[PDB]
Amino acid sequence: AARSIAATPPKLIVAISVDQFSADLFSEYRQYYTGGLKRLTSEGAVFPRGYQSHAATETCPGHSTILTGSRPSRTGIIANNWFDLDAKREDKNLYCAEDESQPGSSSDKYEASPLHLKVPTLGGRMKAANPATRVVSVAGKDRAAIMMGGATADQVWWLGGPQGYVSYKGVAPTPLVTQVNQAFAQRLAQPNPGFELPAQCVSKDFPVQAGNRTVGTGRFARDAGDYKGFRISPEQDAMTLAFAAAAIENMQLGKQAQTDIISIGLSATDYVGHTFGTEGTESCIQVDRLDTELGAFFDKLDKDGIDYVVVLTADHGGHDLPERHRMNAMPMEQRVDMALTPKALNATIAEKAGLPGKKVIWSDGPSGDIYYDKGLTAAQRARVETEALKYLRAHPQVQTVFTKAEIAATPSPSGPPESWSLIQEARASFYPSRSGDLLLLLKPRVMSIPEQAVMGSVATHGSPWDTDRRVPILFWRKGMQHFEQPLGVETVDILPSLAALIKLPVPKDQIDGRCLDLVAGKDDSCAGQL
Ligand SMILES: [Ca+2]
Ligand SMILES: [Zn+2]
Ligand SMILES: [Zn+2]
Repeated sequence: AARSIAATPPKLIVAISVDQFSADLFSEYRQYYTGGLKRLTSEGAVFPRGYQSHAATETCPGHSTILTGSRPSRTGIIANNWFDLDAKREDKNLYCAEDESQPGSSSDKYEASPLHLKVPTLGGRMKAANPATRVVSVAGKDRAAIMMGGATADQVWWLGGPQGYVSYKGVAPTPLVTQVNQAFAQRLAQPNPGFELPAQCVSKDFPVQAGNRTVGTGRFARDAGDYKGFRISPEQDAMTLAFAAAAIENMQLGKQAQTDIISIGLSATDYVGHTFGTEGTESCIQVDRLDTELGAFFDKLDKDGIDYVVVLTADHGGHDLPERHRMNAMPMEQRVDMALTPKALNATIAEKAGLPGKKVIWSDGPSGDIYYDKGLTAAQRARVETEALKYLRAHPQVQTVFTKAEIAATPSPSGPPESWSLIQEARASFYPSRSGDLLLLLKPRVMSIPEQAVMGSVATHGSPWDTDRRVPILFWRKGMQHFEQPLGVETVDILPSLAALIKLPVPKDQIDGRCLDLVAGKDDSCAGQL
């Protein structure tokens, strides 16, 4: 039966982040969905040009926007890792989702924590308005689960390894979690024969060499006990969705008086895209499995009779590896110069600044935030800035370099995210106590993974360009009226759009997003405070 998505408050909010599910990838395969993604695109409110609008198009900044209504400039989550050169501990690199105050910690051996997140999540705001609210977050990555759930979440679980799903220190598995992990262990202990190709994947079945690796033809065959293989496959998304459905039923989410919320971070698409690039059989199979498993998941919830509303989006977009782009009509695609990577860049800048052999800058990839060493004198700091700017601006693969002061002086951006300037994008993931002294941006179609004889990941996101910012945002509730809205919107718009449905006020001055009307035609779901 036809029924407005705003007719009454939904009893359950289901928020799904598909890691690296770019609008490019989503759109390419849109015509082949038959399951859960067909349900959302054919019946839902469809924003195919959503934006993780900031420059720092990584997993942690992206997840911090989805259920906070807040850009990274406000969440404080400006990268997966940032330096705190004043940190007490020896490792000045901080992980986005750790508590570095813990003794004996490092960015390699950390204690998971939402402490770095400066704002509440939607579940936190629902819980402040009504303590009976349950707030649940499950993902294949701790940072996804943590940043979507927020500090007051009831249950936060993520895939921790071959042991299965785990939570914060001190949190023992419930009977449900042990059952889930027993099921997980049994699946892992069985070989997976892999997947024959869906029709749409047959055309993608050709090998591409990158350094010592060959990609393009994988079908997720894997040995028993091969956890790496399990992690980089549709298998972990199936597990995470099963875990979510069981949690929903076991906790009776959506079946009480108040509205509950569960966030789900489906990580496989990202591992797959990193390891193989995005246009081969591996991503193609993964996206088709995603559609199927989402369909099974929505069918279970429907069978349970739950009145739920869904939002599905991504934490960032993605970009294919250069070697395949060059085969497919993009011959200018290329990998970043090894000279721009951290060790080589620091050695170059230190030398030009008259300080050869010294540590003068800190960085953790060939783009993004660069920090001056705190042990520089003011004069030395000034030479280092001058030489860094001079050298990077003259490099043929560099688009531009912003100083901290230039970004700071930029007003928080407004207006259509699809036509922002680069510095507006930078401003949207600028947070003074955590951001670098310089922000390095590479030219379009330069992949920030240099060519090497021995390589790992062949492709990544993290650039300020459209492939990496643009993501779908899909909303759905049984019986609603579908519409398509192709103009740009931001993932920070998601929180106020859901809050309106449950009549939760959200002070406009505490968030960056705006309410999106999810009611096609005359009536307006946002009518009210938002
Ligand atoms: Ca309307
Ligand atoms: Zn991600
Ligand atoms: Zn990634």
